[PDB]
Amino acid sequence: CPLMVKVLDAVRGSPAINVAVHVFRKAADDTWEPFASGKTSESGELHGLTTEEEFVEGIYKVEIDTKSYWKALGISPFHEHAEVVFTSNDSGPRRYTIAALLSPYSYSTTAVVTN
Amino acid sequence: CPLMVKVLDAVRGSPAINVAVHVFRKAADDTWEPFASGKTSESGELHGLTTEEEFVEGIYKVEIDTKSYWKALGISPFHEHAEVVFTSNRRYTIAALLSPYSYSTTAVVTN
Amino acid sequence: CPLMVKVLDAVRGSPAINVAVHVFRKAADDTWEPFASGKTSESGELHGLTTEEEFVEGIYKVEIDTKSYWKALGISPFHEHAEVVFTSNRRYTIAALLSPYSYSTTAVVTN
Amino acid sequence: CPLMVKVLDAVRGSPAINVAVHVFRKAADDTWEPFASGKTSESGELHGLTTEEEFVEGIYKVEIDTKSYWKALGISPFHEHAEVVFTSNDSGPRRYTIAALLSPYSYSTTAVVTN
Ligand SMILES: O=C(O)c1cc(-c2ccc(F)cc2F)ccc1O
Ligand SMILES: O=C(O)c1cc(-c2ccc(F)cc2F)ccc1O
Ligand SMILES: O=C(O)c1cc(-c2ccc(F)cc2F)ccc1O
Repeated sequence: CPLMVKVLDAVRGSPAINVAVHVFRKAADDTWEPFASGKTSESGELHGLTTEEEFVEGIYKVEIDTKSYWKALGISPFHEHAEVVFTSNDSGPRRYTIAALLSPYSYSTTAVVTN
Repeated sequence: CPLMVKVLDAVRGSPAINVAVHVFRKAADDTWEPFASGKTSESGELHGLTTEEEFVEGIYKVEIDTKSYWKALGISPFHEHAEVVFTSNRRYTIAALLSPYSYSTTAVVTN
Repeated sequence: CPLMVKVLDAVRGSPAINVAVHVFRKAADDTWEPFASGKTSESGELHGLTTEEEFVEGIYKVEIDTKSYWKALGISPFHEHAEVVFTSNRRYTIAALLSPYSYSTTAVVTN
Repeated sequence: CPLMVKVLDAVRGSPAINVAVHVFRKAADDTWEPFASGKTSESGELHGLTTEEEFVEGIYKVEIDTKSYWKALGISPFHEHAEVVFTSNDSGPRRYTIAALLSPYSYSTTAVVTN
């Protein structure tokens, strides 16, 4: 699988468990087409979103539902969600890990792109 | 004004200068309507995006055009942009820290 | 002055207020000699740590007392402090963003 | 092993490979005693630093040699290194992952403490 998503919690120092993640791909008319979704495991990781076959070059949006994560913990968050938007490229390395570190009023996201 | 945007370059340790920023507000038909736009100054700050009268309650999206920033500096980054989405109901400062394959964003909300 | 320290609270989305900061400078016998100290104001800023005359070349350590900050707010954090170590040879702004189990730190260096 | 260290590179979007990591523990006289060391693998991770037997409660410093990492890539860095200082606690969870995301003038560090 060429796309993995991992989410961590900076308040409790733990994986962010059961976080909904929605992936979209930009359609030719510039709207966002649903592409894949899931929820992070107990390790904070979401595997198996897609296959090499279906992960063609294009612009993708990964939406991490941070607001519902914080509310389910009883914590008031700022953002509606975390959005990661990128163009995949076949010339570059094969595997994309999208990682997000969450705080209630802040988040960081990084791409680890490897083979 | 009630909404300010600050952008820093983590590779250079400098303000991110000339960064375009587009603000959208979700419309009654839940599409993104253009709201305001501008670009950061030499301090990395974007002031005067809006007014207290116009910054009404709603769901806002601050799009920071990071890809155009890095490309103007001769670099091919990972992200298309950095999108900060929040509901407003007060001064908001939206801060972002940029690296070619990473960004961090924080909200500082005061009165 | 040539050295300023800014601290933000990522849980609250606010300046980190009353944060103690101790600056050290490596001595000729490579131990850490105390250099200056202070604490952040209501803006989360610490101005006036030193002067251009006293901020000579050297290896500096800015210790931000994050543990005491979180504990004063009733919270048990992970880190003892946040230590920023750098060589100087110009205004340095040392910025830190704090969560109970995480911190980020950036250097903004200008003239 | 109760202590793992992982390092990522935010400029290239990759693991930070071959980064020297030194761990110290505070001695009774308040000096830092060498405790363990290694270099990150090709996955950016450093396993096997210590055992449960030797990782007693105490104050530990993890020093990540970021400056040598950036210089070996030909990139001018700001910090001498990244320091993570914490008190381990036996009552809390069993495993400590110390993770650091590196940029030349910035770094982030987080603790993932699990079982
Ligand atoms: O920007 C981010 O998402 C980020 C991520 C990490 C991180 C990455 C991978 C991992 F297994 C653990 C981490 F803490 C550490 C710091 C950080 O800022
Ligand atoms: O999330 C962010 O936007 C962020 C911002 C800063 C930062 C903000 C303002 C400033 F003058 C200097 C900084 F390093 C530092 C770290 C960081 O993560
Ligand atoms: O590394 C940091 O210290 C850092 C700092 C900021 C930040 C700095 C200054 C400010 F006025 C607001 C901020 F969110 C935002 C993100 C960040 O990582």
